[PDB]
Amino acid sequence: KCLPPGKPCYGATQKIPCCGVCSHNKCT
Repeated sequence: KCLPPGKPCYGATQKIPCCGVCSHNKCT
């Protein structure tokens, strides 16, 4: 499923779509 809110994304190097966007190393 999509990543939950608060997940630290690593820039754009990952095949996992975040529910929101990358905010200060996070995912909304």
